[PDB]
Amino acid sequence: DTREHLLATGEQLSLQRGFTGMGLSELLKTAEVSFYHYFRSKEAFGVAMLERHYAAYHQRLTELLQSGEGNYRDRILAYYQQTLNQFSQHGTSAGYNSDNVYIMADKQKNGIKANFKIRHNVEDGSVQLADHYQQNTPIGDGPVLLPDNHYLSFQSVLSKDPNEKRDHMVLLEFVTAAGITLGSKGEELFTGVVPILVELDGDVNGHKFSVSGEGEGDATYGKLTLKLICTTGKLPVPWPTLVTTLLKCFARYPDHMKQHDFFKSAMPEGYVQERTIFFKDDGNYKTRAEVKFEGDTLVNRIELKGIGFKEDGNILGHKLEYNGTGSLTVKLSAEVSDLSEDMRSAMDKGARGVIALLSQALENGRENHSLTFSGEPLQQAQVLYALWLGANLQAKISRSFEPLENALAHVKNIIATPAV
Repeated sequence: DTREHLLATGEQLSLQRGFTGMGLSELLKTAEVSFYHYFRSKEAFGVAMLERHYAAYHQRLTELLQSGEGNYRDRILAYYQQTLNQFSQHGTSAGYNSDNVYIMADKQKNGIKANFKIRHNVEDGSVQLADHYQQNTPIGDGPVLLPDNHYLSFQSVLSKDPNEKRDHMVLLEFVTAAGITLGSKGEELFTGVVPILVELDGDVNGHKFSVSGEGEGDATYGKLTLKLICTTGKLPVPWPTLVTTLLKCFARYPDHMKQHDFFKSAMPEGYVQERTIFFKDDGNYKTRAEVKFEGDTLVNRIELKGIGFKEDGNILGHKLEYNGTGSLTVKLSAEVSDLSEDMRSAMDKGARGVIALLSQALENGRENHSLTFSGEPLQQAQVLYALWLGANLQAKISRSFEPLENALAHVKNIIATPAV
């Protein structure tokens, strides 16, 4: 559909450029399409793009708050929870959901396999797809837990050390297993905070490079903190393309799922993690990593080979955004100022449809004893919206999980489970 394609394109463009900065020629270029054929003006296009965006988000909020997992309180917490991820985002869902990687047993190999799509943002507004095909196999001979089908929820943010001169990446991940409704000796090595060492030897199209990182992971909270330095000069590829290559052992497996943690069970001997990553319309990475304990440190030692890249493509030409975009509602909330009145009204109605959804959830949860809170639904809905808006925004400025963690902790406190 031509009209949908333009609106979809213009949303991504605004997600990155903003609306007032999105030019019409740049929109038809990236969309490969004219224009007044389908829209009266850029202003009318913007109203339509806004109404389309909020219609999809109201529907996403509706099925979460009225039909999601758990009770009304759990759904309200998830309304915050699904916004922590700032990596691999696109389209109507960008800034609204974590990235779920489906884990599956590979009994033939006594390990696990996965396949998933990573989406990088090209600075021109198009999206670089990266198809991951992954196999993991124990290094040791000891028995390993072979899991039933589940997934790992990945939430990541990339930042920079302001004192670091070298080409480098700061990477923070929150990773949680889920998908099963109702351990091992290796599990015991992860009860506390564990030093990490990462080493990558890379060769992409003949450009060699070495990446060396150090950090710590906290599996009880599914937390991973790394700072990775390119030790041979400029990284000849965009840092976002190495994120998945540069520790699923640090995932938080909830109590009822401990029998399905293959990654901790293979420890301390460890496991081999192999991938092919197919970059659409470009080349591919093949990676081989040993993840294992060396003394008290968890080591991820990696070799990487890339063949078939375009020297002027998105990867070798460094055309990839380093940061996530976040959501459009926050990106454009930021933009009211120069907007037309018809589009000022469009955000107003979009933000109010969200608040109304939060209010119904608070009211319904009261009535069915999912939750108690001091205040009334509509006013409390507005406080929750504002907190959600400020926290996401401040999570983007600081490139950190802290604001949403603190905000979510606040929400658990004020939207309480009723006394027994």
